This record gives sequence, structure tokens and C-alpha cells, in this order.
Amino acid sequence: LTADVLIYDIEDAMNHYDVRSEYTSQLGESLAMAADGAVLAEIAGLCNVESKYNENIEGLGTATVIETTQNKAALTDQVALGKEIIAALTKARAALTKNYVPAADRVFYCDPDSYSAILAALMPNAANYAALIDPEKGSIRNVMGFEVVEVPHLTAGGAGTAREGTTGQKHVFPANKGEGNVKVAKDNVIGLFMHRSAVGTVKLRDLALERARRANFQADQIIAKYAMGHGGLRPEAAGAVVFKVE
Amino acid sequence: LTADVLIYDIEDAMNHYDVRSEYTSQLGESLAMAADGAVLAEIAGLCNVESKYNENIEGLGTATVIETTQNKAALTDQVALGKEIIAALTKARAALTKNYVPAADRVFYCDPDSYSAILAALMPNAANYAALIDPEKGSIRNVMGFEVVEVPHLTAGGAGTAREGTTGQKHVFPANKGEGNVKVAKDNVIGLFMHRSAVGTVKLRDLALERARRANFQADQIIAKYAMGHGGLRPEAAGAVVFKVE
Amino acid sequence: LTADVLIYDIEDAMNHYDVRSEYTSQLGESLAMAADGAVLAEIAGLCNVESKYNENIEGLGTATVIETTQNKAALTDQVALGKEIIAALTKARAALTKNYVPAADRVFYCDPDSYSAILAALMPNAANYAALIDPEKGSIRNVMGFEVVEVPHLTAGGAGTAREGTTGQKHVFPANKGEGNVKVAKDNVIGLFMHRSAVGTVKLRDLALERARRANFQADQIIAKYAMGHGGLRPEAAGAVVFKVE
Amino acid sequence: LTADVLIYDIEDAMNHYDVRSEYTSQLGESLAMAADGAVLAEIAGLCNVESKYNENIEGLGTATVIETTQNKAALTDQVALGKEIIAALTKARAALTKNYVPAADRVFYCDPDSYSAILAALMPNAANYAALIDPEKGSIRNVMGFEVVEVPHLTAGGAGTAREGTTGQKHVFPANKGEGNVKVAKDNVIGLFMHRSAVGTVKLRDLALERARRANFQADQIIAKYAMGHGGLRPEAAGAVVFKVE
Amino acid sequence: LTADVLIYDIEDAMNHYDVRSEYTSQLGESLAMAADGAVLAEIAGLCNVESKYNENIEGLGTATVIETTQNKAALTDQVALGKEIIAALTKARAALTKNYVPAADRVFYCDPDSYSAILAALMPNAANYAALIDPEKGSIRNVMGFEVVEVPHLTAGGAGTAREGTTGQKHVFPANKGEGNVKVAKDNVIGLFMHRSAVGTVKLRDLALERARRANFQADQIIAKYAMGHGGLRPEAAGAVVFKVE
Amino acid sequence: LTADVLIYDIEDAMNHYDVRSEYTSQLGESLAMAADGAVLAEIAGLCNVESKYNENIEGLGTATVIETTQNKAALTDQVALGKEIIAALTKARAALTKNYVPAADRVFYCDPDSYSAILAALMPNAANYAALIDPEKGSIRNVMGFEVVEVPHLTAGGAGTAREGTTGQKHVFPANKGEGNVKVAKDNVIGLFMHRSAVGTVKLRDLALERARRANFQADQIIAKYAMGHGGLRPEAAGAVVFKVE
Amino acid sequence: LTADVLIYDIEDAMNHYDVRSEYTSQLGESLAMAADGAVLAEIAGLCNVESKYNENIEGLGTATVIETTQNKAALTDQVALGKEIIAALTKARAALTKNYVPAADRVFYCDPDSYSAILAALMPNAANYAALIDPEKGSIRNVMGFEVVEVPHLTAGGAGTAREGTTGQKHVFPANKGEGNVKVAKDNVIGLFMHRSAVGTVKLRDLALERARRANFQADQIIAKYAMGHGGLRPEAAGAVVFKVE
Repeated sequence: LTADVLIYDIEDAMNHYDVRSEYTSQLGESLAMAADGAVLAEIAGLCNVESKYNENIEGLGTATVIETTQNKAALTDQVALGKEIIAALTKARAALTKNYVPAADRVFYCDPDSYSAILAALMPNAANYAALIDPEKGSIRNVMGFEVVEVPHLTAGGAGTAREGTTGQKHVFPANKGEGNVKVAKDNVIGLFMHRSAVGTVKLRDLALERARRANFQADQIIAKYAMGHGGLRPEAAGAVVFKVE
Repeated sequence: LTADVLIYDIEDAMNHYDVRSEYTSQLGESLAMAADGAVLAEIAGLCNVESKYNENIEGLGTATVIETTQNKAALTDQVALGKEIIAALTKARAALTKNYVPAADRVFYCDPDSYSAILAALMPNAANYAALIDPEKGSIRNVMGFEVVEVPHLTAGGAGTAREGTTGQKHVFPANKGEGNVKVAKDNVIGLFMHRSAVGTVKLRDLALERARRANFQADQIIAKYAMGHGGLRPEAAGAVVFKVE
Repeated sequence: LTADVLIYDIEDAMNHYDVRSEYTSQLGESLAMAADGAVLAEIAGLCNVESKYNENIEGLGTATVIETTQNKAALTDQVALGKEIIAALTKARAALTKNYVPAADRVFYCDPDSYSAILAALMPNAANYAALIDPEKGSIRNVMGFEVVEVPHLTAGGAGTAREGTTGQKHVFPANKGEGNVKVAKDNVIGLFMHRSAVGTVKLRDLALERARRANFQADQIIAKYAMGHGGLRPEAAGAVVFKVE
Repeated sequence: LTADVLIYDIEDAMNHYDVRSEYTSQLGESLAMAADGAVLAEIAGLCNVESKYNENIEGLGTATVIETTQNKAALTDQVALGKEIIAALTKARAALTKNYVPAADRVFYCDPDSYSAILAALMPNAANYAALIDPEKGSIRNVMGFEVVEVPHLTAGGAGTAREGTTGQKHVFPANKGEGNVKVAKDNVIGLFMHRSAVGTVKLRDLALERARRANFQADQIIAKYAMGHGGLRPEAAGAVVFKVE
Repeated sequence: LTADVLIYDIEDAMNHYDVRSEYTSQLGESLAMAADGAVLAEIAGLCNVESKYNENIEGLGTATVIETTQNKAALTDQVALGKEIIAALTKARAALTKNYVPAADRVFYCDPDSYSAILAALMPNAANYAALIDPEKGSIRNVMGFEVVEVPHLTAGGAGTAREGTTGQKHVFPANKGEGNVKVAKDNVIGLFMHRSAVGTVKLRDLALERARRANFQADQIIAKYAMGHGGLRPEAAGAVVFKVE
Repeated sequence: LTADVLIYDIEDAMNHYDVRSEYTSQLGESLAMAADGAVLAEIAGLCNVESKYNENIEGLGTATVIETTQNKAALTDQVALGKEIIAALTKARAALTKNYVPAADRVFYCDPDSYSAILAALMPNAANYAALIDPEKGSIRNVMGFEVVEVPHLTAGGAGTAREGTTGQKHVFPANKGEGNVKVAKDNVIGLFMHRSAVGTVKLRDLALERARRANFQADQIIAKYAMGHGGLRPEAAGAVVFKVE
Repeated sequence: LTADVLIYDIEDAMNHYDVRSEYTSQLGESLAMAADGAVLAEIAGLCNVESKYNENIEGLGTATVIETTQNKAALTDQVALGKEIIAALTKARAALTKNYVPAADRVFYCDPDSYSAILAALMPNAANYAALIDPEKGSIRNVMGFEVVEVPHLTAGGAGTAREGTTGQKHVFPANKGEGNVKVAKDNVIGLFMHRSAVGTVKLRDLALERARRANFQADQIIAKYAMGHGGLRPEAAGAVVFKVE
């Protein structure tokens, strides 16, 4: 997928990497029951702690530029570097959001709640007032500052449907601009999920651990490359994405 | 039920506890008739005074840690304490608002008028302009500063119905925020009553006597607990709720 | 009737009492009719002056509190005094507004114009734009600062009917609050008249002469009261209401 | 008719009286017709000048005040004087506007255009947008600053019909206040004409020539009045009204 | 026709008169066509020039004043002069706008485009949004500052139809005032054309060449006039109107 | 076509002409793919560079002026020059926008995306919200400052359809004025394309290379022209238009 | 009854009164025990505690004395007060012991065991050695210090029967003196019960709560009393008697 890096910006970042990142989170809950008198029927059950590991898989790829074109056009190298970096940053976006990446990178799907929902097409085909009740459910211990993810098409369709004006979203504004749903900002990214927003904010949904990003490496010294000058400029993806629970 | 402690905040608090709280209120009213001339057929009565008692039931329910995990992870204890307290403070809410609690706590229902209304599902399924007439009726003897209790779903549905804008309540605002009905603030708590608001304000509706709240107690010294280090951390619910009349 | 003393507040007050109040007002009008030149046939008479008298009759109704409960609860006396005074101030309201009082108070009806209108139910059952024409008629010789009297039910119905918003009166506000009709404030009192407002302002409509109000008297010394301590606390109403003409 | 002197205020005033007022106005107009070359058949016509006379009829009608009441109540004289003056100033209004006066004063009717329209009840019963076209017609040779005369009832009905708000006139205001029709101020006087406003402004419509107004005269010296002290206080109307043309 | 001189004010004026005005304008246009290569079949054409003549007609007509009335009333002469001038200035308006004139003056019709449209009644009876597209078509070469001519009736009807308010034109204002259509000012003149506005602005539509206007001439010296003093005051119309093309 | 030169103004201009203009742009892009480990299946590619050529052909055509009219009217020559220049600048517009030109100039069609769309009539006949999604799609890599091209008819129809007011475009304004669509300015040119706007801004869509424009040449010296004085003034078009890709 | 207050003296006295006397006594109890090694157990048992209610009723009997005798004899008042106080203290004795009271006092009967024995005349007519075995039955659990109640007649009869001497009781003493049965003191009160003594001592048999005793009130201010001086002095009994069980 190729667009603006919008999900990563709101996505929580963690380093802690020697080779890779390590984080510790809680699971489960301590619950209660009893009555008046002495004695009572009473039972136990404590919380649990997890330590999860997050690996980074490389999504490389090469580009073989000849010495003749490299010497004839000096600009064609800098344009190649400037393009290949965005192309794989968007390849990272595919992993960061929820898509399929042509380069062999991490392939996960939609932002999870406290649960990983199964990817399924909805019988009713509309995104509407369900975005109002979600960060509203996000008001128990649940902290707001959410982000309802919607596709530019549904954002144009939501602009098409009845709002304050005949145009505009929940905030009366054109699509893919300063996007905003009810009581919080909206994220407009193409080719994504068309369903009710997941429970829990940034911290619960998506986390991005980064060692680095796609690094370029050109090697003029390869058995066939050195004589021709047909040097191989190589993008090499780094930094991973995680879709957390609890 | 698990949500924000919204009803208790507006709910009136009383201490006076040696072991438990004691309060005195009046019942009924004295009224008499007369005519012009002499003599008249005049009969008159008295007002009665009541002294009601409020007991606190315990909603315990332990949780069994293990020495190994307690030593391996130091954080698992403080997190357990901090989550079990919310778990039973929300269990108190279930009693405070009107719900069923898994722990054997005080199980009452809806906020009463000068009368306890029978819990029944309405034939017309809508919460609307009835919130106008209630604190309006709350103007004869009655002081306002009321609190119309509405479910997040009906508050989203009331946002859906015709108001000032296409969304927003009686005060044009997204649900589960700074909620407000006509002339006074609204309370948004999930899984509650869907009917006309009760007569009489906070003082008449709900009162909450508190000795304390859910207190934690860990005992490493039990037969199976001391050798294994499998200590039992125990939530113990305290403080009660009342739904007053007159 | 029982509510807030709203009509008495706007109602004009007169003392002048030795035993009772005395006021002097004018009746009738002088007129003319002539032609040109001489001689003419022209004749008319004088204006008249009245001196009306307003008496006050006691609205009684005892309450016999026992010495035992008096010594048991010291509060039950002050609560009785603070309840019986409101009970008869509202009994006065019934006379002041237009209702039927249980106690022996002066029973009159609706606020009069320059005429006493006969109490009759309207064939058209609505209170609406008729409040616009009335103090409008009170703009010739007459002065405004009127008070259209409406029942909370019709005020909720007037809120229900088409206005600036979907709710609100002639001034967009919930009923039984700071009530206001067109170009002047509204009075919301339950169980009153449902018709066009009377001509003439406060001075012409209702006047309230007061010596005092309901005075409490407890006598422990009665042949059966001194023994049991079953003291009889008796509310006795004072101050009268008049519905004036011209 | 009895109301505020509203028509006289806008009505043009003329004195010039030795015994009565005299004014000179023009009648008719001169026109022209001809074609090219010579010689042509062309006819002639002159303008005419008129000198009209305006007489003032009286409006007497005594009030026989007894010496006993005059001495017992000193106030009854000043009240009589201050009331009989208004009673006949309103009688002048009846003549000034268009009404039948119980006094044998000047009895004329509706404000004329450049023509005196016959008093007839309209088949369509409404006063509406016709008040827009009238001083709009008064924009050619004519000057604005008009006054559409409407009855309080129709002005409440015009408030009842579709305007800017659900209430208010062409200017959104309650009737009998600071009344205003389209582009100019409205006059609200009861019991008047319900038709399209006349052509021509104040100068063309109504003129009020005044020597004086209703003058009071009391004579204690009449054959029966001197002995009884039954003196006759007598109003005497003065100043006339005219409804002009051209 | 008799109204305010509104069309002449915006109408362009030309003098240049020795006896009458002379102006030079262009007709037709020269175009070009070709093909790729050599040689090509290419035809040629010229632009033409015209010198048009505009004559002035005399719309006279006399007014016969008797010596007796001339001496009895001195004001009748100045009034006659002051009326007859407006009478024939409005007679000129009939020619200037598009009407029939009693005094045989120049009788032309509606403002022309680059073409003289045939005077015909429209099948659809409405003047509306077509006034928007006309000076919008006047945006290619065409400079705006146009003048959509509409009848006071259609202006009141256009006020009646749906606009910003329930009244007012394309600019929300009452008829025959500071009239304005879309983008530019409107002209309100009675008894004129009810159709789409002509193409081209003031310079293309109407031009008014003026030597003078209606000149008054009184001759006491006529064979029957000298003895009677029955002198003949005579309006004599001057200055003509033209409805141009190209 | 004949209108205002609106597309050329926003259209990007390039000189660089010796005889004609030369520009260099890049085609295609170089991508990447691979996985973790060693070794991996990995392929390479290159970006291509183009050097396109843009010629200019003359859209000529003559105009024959006779010596007699040239001497009789001096103005007819300057008028001919002033008309024929606009005639062929509008003929250039036909090429610059997308039309058919009478003189054989360069005939191309609609503004291209990164692709040349086939000229076809739409099954749904409307231009609406699709103008919002286009420079919205141009918010990723693409820069805004776009120009949605619409026909005055569809601009009047877009004014006719539901907007902020009953009239006006996406910006509430009349057609053929200061035209503006959503988030950017609109171009109103007659007889153009009725479809979704092309991807890419000015630089990607249309480029106009100019050596000059239509140059006039008059030759009095031709075998038949010299004796008659029937000189031939001939428009000869210059400067070309290109509809770019990538 | 009328004699010496003997039963009340030995009877246990309590207060605790607000208006009523409230005492707390145990109706038995249940307790348990636990063990160690490990291994703690919970104790089971509900404390059987009662809280009983006792109300005091007034015994009355007015006596009216004239002003003349009050002034003639000053001593008659102090004698009356001294006579009436003993009269009702002996009337209280009737309630305290077991008799019938002429005044409206609490009417109970014989001292109960752990049971209320039915008042019945014995077939054998004698009171003898049964008084020995009764506090001897009160030697297992029970503590002595008892009081065998006997009538002066049976005391004289018990003196008459075989003892140490020919006269004297179980302790050789004449009737109505320092009375004593076997092991413990006797009580001589006339008109009481002739049967075996009840089980349980003072605490189990009778308890005497006292708010006060018979209070005297004289009111010279009664409608018939003030003029005559025939003041009414009325005894009003206070303080009740309880006959306990368990």
C-alpha cells in the first residue's frame, strides 16, 4: 500500500532493543465473592504476567544501475534513493496498518481490541454512528484520544450521507484532509478495514518497535557488477510492527 | 457492571457509623379542614417519624499468588491490587446504580421516587422528552440540580434523533462525555434503566453510607500457603448503598 | 393546592389595617356630545367613587402531639411547625391563585379583568397566541409588566407545540423554570385557569391585604391535654386575598 | 373609540385660523401631443387651483357635580377633569382615524388616496403583502415615510401567519408596541379599516387643523345649580380633522 | 408611461450634434483557416464599417392659460411648467425604455442584444434564474456592470418566490428601492418587458443622443389669444433614443 | 472555441526553443523484495529517462482588404488586427483546453492523468463530489493547487443542485466568475470535458511551449493585390500545446 | 392495694430511657473453638441477644379544691399532695406486685419463673415447706438471695403452725416485721399470691424501669376554675413494671 504514514504517527513507539525489543504486560484479573456471617464459601484466583518478544523481518530488494547512466545522469542515483525509501516506508505502512506487502515483510491485519477479531466482510455495507459508541465505551477506565480508521471512499460516502451539511464527516470537512470523527480525530488510509473501531487506545491496539527503517546499500563490487559498473543499489527494511492485546 | 463511578459522585454520603449508619426522616403530612360559622366538623391528625437502619454486606473473594511468580515478577502484585480494587469498586457501582453483582453484595434496583417503582420493560422503547417534565415537576416544592440517568445506547440514540444538530443530546454533545439533559446534567452508565426519571433529587433518590470500600488482605500463613508461598490476596467489599423514600 | 408562592409575589400588597384593610377606587366615566353654533342639546353625568371592605377569615386545623414523642424526638416539633406553615401558606395560595381550600379560607376564583368572568371550560382546548394580544391590548391607556398565568401541563404542551425550537415557550425555556410568555414573564402554577389573560395589570387583577399569615398556637393546658401531655398545636390562617375591579 | 392618539401624531397639522383654517391646493394636470414636420393638430388644457374651507364642530356634554361630594372629596374634580379630557381626545381620534363617535363631532371615514374610496367589507378577509406594494407605488413621483394602518387583531393575525419567526409582523415584533410594516412603520389602532393602504403620504391622506381641543367649563351659577352647589363641569371639543385629496 | 427616469441614467449619452448626432461602429468579423504543408486552400474576408444617423422627433402639445386665472393665481403657471416637463420627460421614458407614447415621439421597443428580438409574449410566465446566466454569458469579451430590467410586479413576484428570505429579490430587498439582481444592480420600471436580458452592456443595448429635452414655449400673441389673454403654453419634446446593434 | 484564455494561464510554460522545445522527464520506478536469512531470491531493476520533442504547426488563414475601404476607413485595419488575434488565440484555446479548431492547429483532447483517458460520454450525467476526491488523492506524494475543469452549464447545474445555499458551487458563487471547487479554484470553460479530474497537477497534466502566438502579415505586393490595393492581411498561428504524462 | 413499698425495693431498677426504657439481655448464646499445628479453623455461633421495649402508661384521678378552703386552710394543700402521692405509689405497688388498680395503670399479675404461670386457686390451702426447696432448686446454676412472697394472713397462719416456737415463721418472728423464710428474707404484702415461689431471683422475676413516679399538677386556669378558684389537682402516674422471662 502506498500513502501517507498516518497510522505509525499515532502508533506507540518502543526501543529497548539489544537485538530486538522486549516488553512486559499483565494478563487476567483478580475477582471476588462472599456473604454475611461466619463462615462463608470463598475462593481464589490471581493475575498473570507475560513477557512477549518482537522480531524484525527484513523486506529487502535490489536495483541494478549501470555505470554509464550513473555517469551520464548524476541525478538518477539520488532520485532512486529518494524513491526506494518512500516505496518501502509505504511497504512498512502495509504492515503497520493492515495490508499485503510485495516485499517479504511482516504480514499482520486489523487493529485489535483486547482481542484479535477475524477478518470478515460485513453483511451491512456502511461505516456510521458506530464510531460514536466506541470511544464512548472508551470511558470506563478507558482513556479517549482515540483514532477511528476509515477508508477515503467511506470518508467520501460519510461525507455523502446526512451530516451537518450535505458534505463533510462527523466533523464537517472534506476527506483525506484534517480528518476527524466524533469527539476525536479520524485516520484516512486507503485499502483498510471497514468495521467498528477496536476497544482500547493506541497503547492497547498497535505498537511499533523500531531498530531502524529500510536501509539502502549499493555494492559496485560483485563478480558481474565491477566490470560493467552495473552496481546494485539495495533497499533493506528494518523495524517491526505489533498488534497488542491487554 | 464495569464503568466510571458516576452515580456515587452525585449520590449523597452519610457516615454516623459506630458499626453502621443511622438516619431519621419524616413520613406523611398533617392536613385539616374547616368551614364558615360555628360549630364545624373538624378532624385532624399527626405526622410520623421513622428511624431506619442500613447494614453493610461483605463482598470478599480472594486471589492466590505463587511465591515463584511473586519473586520472578515484583510488578504482578501491585497490578493485582490496583485492578482488584477497580473490579470491586465497579461491583459496588452495580449496587449503587442498579445491577446484578457476581460477588454477593447488596442487590437493589432503580432510583426510587417517593416510591419504589416495579422493574418492568416499557411498551414504547424510547427515552426522550420525559426528562423535561421530571425536573419541571421538580419545581413545586422541589429543588432542581437533578440527574437524568440514561444508557450510552439511548444517549447515542437520543443523539440520533432530532435535536439542535443531527447529533448530540438535549445539550448538543457526543455521548459518554460531559453529558447533559434539559436544564441539568445527564448521567451515562451502561446496562441501566430506560424510563422516566424518579421524583425527588439526590437526597430522596439514592444515599450511600460508607464505612470504607473494598479492602485487600493477603495471607501467606495458611496450611497450603506457607510452604508453597502460594499466598492468598483477598478483596473485601465495604460500604453500602440505599435507595430512600420520603 | 401545593406549590411555590408565585402569584402572591407579583400580587399587590396593602396594609392599612386597624382590624381590616380599607381602600378607595373610582367607578364610571364622564362623557360628551355636541354640534356647531347655538343652541345645542347636550347632557351627561358624574363619575362615582367606592370604598370597599376586605375581611380575613381563619383557616384552622389542629395537630395533637403527645408529650412522650415530644420528649423522645425533640426534632418532631420543629419539623411539624416547618411543615404546617407551608401547608397553610399553600392553602393561602389556593385562595390567592384560584382553587378550593380544605381549611376555612376565603374561596374565590380566577384573576378578573375590569370584569368577573364566569368559570367555564373552553370548547377549544389550547393556550397559545392569545397571550400575545392581551398585554398588547394593555398598551393603550394601560401599562405592561403583565403576567400570563399558565398550568405546567399547558406550559409543557406550549413547549411541545411549534416555537423557535422544538421545545420551549414563547421564550425558549423548559417549563416551571424562569417562565416567560411573549413580551413579559409567565407564571406556572398547577391546577389553574386555561383561558385568555384578564385585562389590567397587577393592580386591577389581584390584591392581597395581609395582617399576618397562618400563626401556630400550641396549648398544653387543655382538660385532656395537660394530663397526657398530648398538646394540641393548631395552625390558624391570617391575611386575605381580593380579586379587584376597575 | 378609546386608545392612544397614534394617527394624529403622524397626521399633518395646519393653523392659519382666524375663525377657521384655509389652505390652497392644485387640481388636475397639463398634458401634450404632436408629430413631425408642420402643420399639426394639437390641443390644449390648463391646471386648476382650489381653495377649501375646514370648519370645527364642538363636543360638549356636562357632568353635574354636587357641592357635598366636591367638599367631601377634593380629588374627584381633578380626576373628572383629567379623565373627561382623555375621553374626548379619544372621541377626536374616532374622527381623526375613521369611526362613529357618540359625540356629534365630525364623522368621516378611511384615509383617502387621491380619491375617497367607498367603505366596503372585503370578500377576501386578510391583510398581508399588499402593504409592500403600496409605498412601493409611492416611489415614482411620491415620497415614502408612509404609515400602513392595521387593527391589533389583524396585527396579531399577521403575527400568527408566516413571517421570519412564528410570531411578529413584517418587522418581527409583538403587536401594539413599536409597530412596523415593510420598509416603514405601522400604526396599530383598534376598530379601523381592513384594506390596502391609500396612495400618497401624510400630506395627501389626513390633515388635522386645530384651533384647540376639548376645553372644560364648569358653571356653578345656573338657576338650579347655585342653591344645590350641583355645578356642571362641561367638556367642549375643538379642532377638526380633514381627509384630503390631491 | 409615468415613472422615475431610471433607464436613461444608465443609458449611454452621445452629443456630436450639429443638427443631429453621428456615430461610427464596426460590423462583422474576419476569420482564418489553414492546413499542414504547402500549398493550402485558404479563403479571405473583410470587416465592415457603418456610419448611422439618428434624428430627433418633436412631441409637442399645448396648454391654454387664461389671463384671468393667470392674474388671479400666479402659482398656476409655475405648476403648469413644473408638471408638463415631468409629463414629457416620462413621455421620453416611454421611448427610452420601451412603450407607447400619446405625444407622437420615437416609438421603439425592447433593449436589443447584438440583435433586435421580436416582441412576443412568453409561454412560461416567469422572470427568474435566467438573469444569472446573461451577464455570465457577459464574461467572455463582455464586461459586466449590466442592468437586468424587470417590472415592479415581477419584482414583487420574485420577492414572493424562494430566495434567501421569504421576501426580497436576488439581493434581499423590497421592490422599487435600491434594486439589484444577481452580481449586478436591477432596474424596476413598470409596463416593460418580461424576458431574458439582452446580450451586451449599456454601450450595445441603448444609447441616448440628446440635443435638449422638452422645451416650453408660451405665446400670448395669437389672433385669438392676445385679446382674451388666453395664451398657449407649449411643451416641445427634444432629444432622441436609439437601440443599437454590434 | 471562443472564450477567456483560462487554461493557458494555469498551464505551465516552457521555452528552450532553438526551433522547438526540448524537455527531459523520468519514466517508471525501481522496486524491491526479499526476506530474512541468507541467501534469498532477489531481483533488480532500473528507472528509464525520456527526451520528448514538441513541434509547432501554423494555423494560418488570410483576410483580403481593399485599398478603397482602407483609405475610406482607417479604423477597419486596426479592428481587423484586434479581432483576428483574439480569433486565433481562442483557436489556440481550443487546442490548449480540448476542442476542434477550424484552422489546422494541433488537435488534442482532455487533460491527462499519468494516463491518456479515452474520450467517452459518461453513462451517469453529472459532475459532483468526484471533484473532491481527486486533489484529495493528490495529497499523498502529490501536491495540490489543482484545477477542476467544468463547463458553465454544469457549473450552473452544480449551482442548481444542493450546496450551502440554493445556488453557488462548492464555493457559493455564480458561474463564470471567480470560480472555485472544493479546496481549490475551478476553471469554467464552455464545450469541455464532463468527467472526474485527472491525477497530477499542472506539471503532469498540460504544458504549453511557446515560441510566439498568431502573427499577422499583410502583403500589398501580390500579382493581383498591388494594382487593386486588395492587400491580404494573414493570421499565422504560433506556439504549441502538449498534454504530458509522468 | 395500699401498704409498704416492699416488692419494688428488692426489684431490680433500670433507666436507659429516652421516653421508653430499652434494655438488652441475652437469650443464651453459641460459641466454638479452634486448633493449631498448622491449621486454623473458624468458630461458628450466633449470639442470641434480645432488645425489648417497655412503655409507661399514666394512671389518673383528679381532685378539685376551692380557693376559699385553700385560703382558709393553708395546710389542706400539703396534706392533699402527701395523701395523693402515697395513694398512687400504692396504686403502683398493685401493678408492681400483682393486683387490680382503680387508676388507669398497667395491670399484670404474679412474679414469673422462666414461665408465666396461670393465675389459679390452689386445691390445697397452705403455704409451708415448699419455700425451702425453691431457692434450693436455685442452687445448681442459680444464685440465691431470693424473696418468698407471702400474705400477712398466711404469715400469721405460718406463725400458728408448728415451728421452733408456737408462733413465728421459718425465722421465729411475728407477722409484718423483719420477715424471713428459710435461708432468706420473706416479703409480707397483703392480697397477693398463695403458691410456690417462682424460679429465678430478682433479675429473672421482675424489673422496675422508672422515668419518674406519679407527678402532681394543679391548674387554677381552667374555664370554670379561674373565677371560682376551684383549682384541680390531678395525680398522674409514671414509671412502669416488667415481668421478665429467661
